[PDB]
Amino acid sequence: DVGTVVGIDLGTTYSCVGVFKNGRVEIIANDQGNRITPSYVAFTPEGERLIGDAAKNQLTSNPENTVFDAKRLIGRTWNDPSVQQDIKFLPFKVVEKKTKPYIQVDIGGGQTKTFAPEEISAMVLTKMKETAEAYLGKKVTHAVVTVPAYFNDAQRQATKDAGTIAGLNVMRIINEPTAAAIAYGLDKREGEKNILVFDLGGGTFDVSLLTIDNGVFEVVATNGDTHLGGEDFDQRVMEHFIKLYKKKTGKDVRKDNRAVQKLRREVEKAKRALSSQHQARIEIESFYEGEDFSETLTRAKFEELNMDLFRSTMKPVQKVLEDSDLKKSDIDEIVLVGGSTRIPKIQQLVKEFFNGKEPSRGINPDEAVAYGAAVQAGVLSG
Ligand SMILES: Nc1ncnc2c1ccn2[C@@H]1O[C@H](COP(=O)(O)OP(=O)(O)O)[C@@H](O)[C@H]1O
Ligand SMILES: [Mg+2]
Repeated sequence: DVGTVVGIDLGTTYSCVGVFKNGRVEIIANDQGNRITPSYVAFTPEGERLIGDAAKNQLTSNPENTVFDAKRLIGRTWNDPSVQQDIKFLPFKVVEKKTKPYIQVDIGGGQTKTFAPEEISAMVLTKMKETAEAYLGKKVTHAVVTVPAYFNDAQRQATKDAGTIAGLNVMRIINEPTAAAIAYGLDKREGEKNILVFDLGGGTFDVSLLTIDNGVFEVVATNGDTHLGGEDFDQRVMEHFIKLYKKKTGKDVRKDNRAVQKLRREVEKAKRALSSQHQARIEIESFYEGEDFSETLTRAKFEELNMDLFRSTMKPVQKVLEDSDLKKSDIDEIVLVGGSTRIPKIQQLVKEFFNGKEPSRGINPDEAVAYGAAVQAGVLSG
């Protein structure tokens, strides 16, 4: 008895969970009221493990004892060149254990813990499970979980293993861009179609060319950038305010990690607000040296600060087209996935790339992966 099967987007930076209930997909909000959850772990001084928003939001002078971006390590060996490059940018200790890159952190009271990447991902899955369980008012045992299309055998297996640690039977692993297409019902169409999935998220950018024929998807080609996303757009805005504050006050605020953390949280909030309004205020009491911070950001200025990075997203799209032996006019469907596709300028540049073709619309782009997983989970629940 598989009970109510859940659909989980286990994301690099943000995860999402949904279920099929009363004839439709329901995307479930977590205990902080958010329909997405950061793939983030941290610890209190008392040694309590925090997961999700609470972990990401905890102010700290010790980023080395937070864990995030475990998806960059999952299913890879310690000596994988990708791992050896990624660890340069991660503030937490990564150590070789049993051929793998385990994560070593201090959790409180001088206690040290070492975790496999799948154990970290299992923590996030546990949080997504608890989210679903609170919504349904009962336990969940089975899930459909998504992975990037480029995930290999070990990465898929390690994701299943993370499920298992979390007490979830991962019944099916499905590809992210495929799940997005399913969310839009592109699998329920007749004939042979080419689908371009443009997935611009928090830390990663993935472009996928799918073909759909007779209900079966084929991933023809993939491309993107493993270190481009909304975090990068945030940092351009951070740089801008950090420089302006120095120019006003003579002080550089990077000396204080808590100040940088506060500013990053408000900047990300303003960025989001600027996808639906033209100006946002950034305010922080006791920002730095007991002085308050109060500045505004316009949509135009946000765009100007990131325009080169926005425009860089088209190059991977042109590459997947060349690799698929396709031209722009061969694309029958454009699917926008990922939170950063809420940015009006991104929408605009994708549409202009495709000479005025409108993309699929109606599902929140940061939810579309979980949505698709949930559609399949509905069928499996019966
Ligand atoms: N309304 C908005 N306007 C602009 N960007 C938005 C939003 C809402 C979320 N975001 C940005 O989306 C990024 C996370 O994307 P995601 O697909 O949820 O995460 P992931 O699957 O980990 O790449 C994050 O960088 C998050 O800040
Ligand atoms: Mg994603």
